Amino acid sequence: MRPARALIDLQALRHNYQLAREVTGAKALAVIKADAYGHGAVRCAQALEAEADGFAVACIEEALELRAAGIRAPILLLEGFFEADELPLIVEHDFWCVVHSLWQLDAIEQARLAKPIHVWLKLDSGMHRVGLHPNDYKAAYQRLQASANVAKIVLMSHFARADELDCTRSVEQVAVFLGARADLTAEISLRNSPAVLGWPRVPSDWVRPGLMLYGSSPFDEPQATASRLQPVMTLESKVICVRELPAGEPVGYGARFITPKPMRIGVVAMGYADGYPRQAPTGTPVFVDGVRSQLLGRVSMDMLCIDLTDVPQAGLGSTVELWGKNILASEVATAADTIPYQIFCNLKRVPRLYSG
Amino acid sequence: MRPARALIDLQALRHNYQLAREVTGAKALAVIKADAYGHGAVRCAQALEAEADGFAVACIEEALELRAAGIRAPILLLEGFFEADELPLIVEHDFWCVVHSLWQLDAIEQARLAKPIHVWLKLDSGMHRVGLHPNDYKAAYQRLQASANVAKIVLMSHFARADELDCTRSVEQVAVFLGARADLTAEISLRNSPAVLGWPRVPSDWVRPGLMLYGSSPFDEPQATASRLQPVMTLESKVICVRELPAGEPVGYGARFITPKPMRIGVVAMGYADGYPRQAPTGTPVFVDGVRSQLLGRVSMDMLCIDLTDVPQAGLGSTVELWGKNILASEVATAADTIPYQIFCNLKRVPRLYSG
Repeated sequence: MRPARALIDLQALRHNYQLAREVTGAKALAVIKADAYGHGAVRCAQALEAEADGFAVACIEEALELRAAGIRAPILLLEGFFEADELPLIVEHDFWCVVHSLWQLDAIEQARLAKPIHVWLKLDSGMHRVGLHPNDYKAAYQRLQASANVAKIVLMSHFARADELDCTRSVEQVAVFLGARADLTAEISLRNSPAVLGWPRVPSDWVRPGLMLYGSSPFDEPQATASRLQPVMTLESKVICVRELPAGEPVGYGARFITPKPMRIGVVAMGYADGYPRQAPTGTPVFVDGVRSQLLGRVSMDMLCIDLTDVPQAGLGSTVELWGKNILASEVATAADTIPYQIFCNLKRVPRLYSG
Repeated sequence: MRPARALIDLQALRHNYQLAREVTGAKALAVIKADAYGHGAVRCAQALEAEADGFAVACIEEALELRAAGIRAPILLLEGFFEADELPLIVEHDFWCVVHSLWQLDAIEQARLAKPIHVWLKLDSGMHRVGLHPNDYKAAYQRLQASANVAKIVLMSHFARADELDCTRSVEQVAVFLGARADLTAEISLRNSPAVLGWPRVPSDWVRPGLMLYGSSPFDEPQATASRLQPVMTLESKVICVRELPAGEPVGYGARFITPKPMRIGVVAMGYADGYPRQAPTGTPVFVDGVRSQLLGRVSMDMLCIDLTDVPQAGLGSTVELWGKNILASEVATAADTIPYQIFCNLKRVPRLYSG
């Protein structure tokens, strides 16, 4: 079979979740939207359910997938319902719902539900993605409170620049949130991965760590707390072809890499269709047989090319790590001029193996 | 439900494949590796099988998927077998197998097969990915010919820079291939999408179109033959949130976009996890309600942001095309500094609706 495989360390996943609770002292919703950032929502949720406060996903179809797999922990719909006739399913399956716009408020206020539902009322505090205007926040709360279709209200917002520790925008957003909510008595939720790890003074009854759980740091700089994270995914494959080339030879599509010296070349069973970034330039690090090497030339759809010149006893059948505990995903992401979030989600075709 | 959907035009797929034969006058293997470039390997193959010469995939598992669905047209394993014990499966399901290295030749020569198999002997003619050295080509052919495990031999190779019409590398590769094969009597295969559309005097008994079938052009420049292509995939969603903002307001993560004037902002249910490139900068075109607009700020995992300032009667529930017949995938790919190949493959989560 194709040697390409993604290894998922579930024990590390459990360790990173506990870290979020330990450092913050609050309840934590494990954010597992987009198939748990390509790690597998179903298997990840089963691993955490026994000791987790709940989960958070992007849409109802992701949440339904968890119920069908026997997950009965609380699940939050981070974007809420997209269509009004999703509500009966929300009640049936007891999903926690986010309200980020006044039109969503109108739909709940007008419909007649069999049982009351939890509403996580989202404020736009400076990011300008989804969320209400501060001026409407109090009025929207009082409408939900006097609805009889809502059982509990949680106040939430999201940070635009929490990964930038020098930036004071996070403090500005907190001031906006506190000012907009002050007077109202309810639980609050503000913190994501960066805010959990590096913003200890930010209040949160509920924290929402995503990237954290998967063992990747959201900062450009080193962070004491983020250094304790354990990488979950190990993407690996094997060398299927070895070639010796003289100096001045073009390698791959577009001839974007020409051999500057006589080199030994290896072809790996891994491509951009599997989730490995095509944006990764020549020099991007592997990792083959316990030695750090480099990527060479264009990444093809199913194949990529690495250097084997300085690694004498590596060849056919040698294991190559694309990212994991040895090559951090953040290194590959930063080289391809992107964030680890994306390259995790891009994971495809390869079988996920679970252990720990 | 989440309004995000990918529409697959199977009629256009049939049209694009017929175009490959029509322009080339030869048999065409429909390259449907990577789940048919994200379009769906099974559904595409079914729609083509009746009138297609054969199919090509990256690995045995992609081929086994087709046999399980009932596709019994010829299937070529473009990279051949990765492990020696894949051979009994190859014989059982009658897969055509590529031999790109001598270790694969040793594996077939030593094994005892129930029935003889077709070998597509691949030459490295200058790309330096996978393939034999020109010196070993004639020798490897004779070992396959006198094996009794081999029924038919096709000689193949692949172009590195065929998308560059000004470049003469394709002519050099044909000269190397012809020189290494001359004397030997067998069917040949060389041409991919760019070579089919823009390299008329290149020989091929079998052509291998990939990107072509999905309605996207492999060229930067406009090409007469490539203009006849019909886009297959339409990726679309709806506006879920509408916001009015004054000048000097940051939008999205990292504040990578600040409002230069008072604007009207729209949030679309589509993110980088779905397959949309995060590399797409501010200015990247939609397409909302028949009018061309632009992407604003960073793309989130599940959400992206568009401009609604100049589009007066667009708002909540407005259909947004990310790419398709109105916005070519090449326009988005060239803006995100990549090729249409990658963004097609990145397609995830969204349901694919098959019509035409």
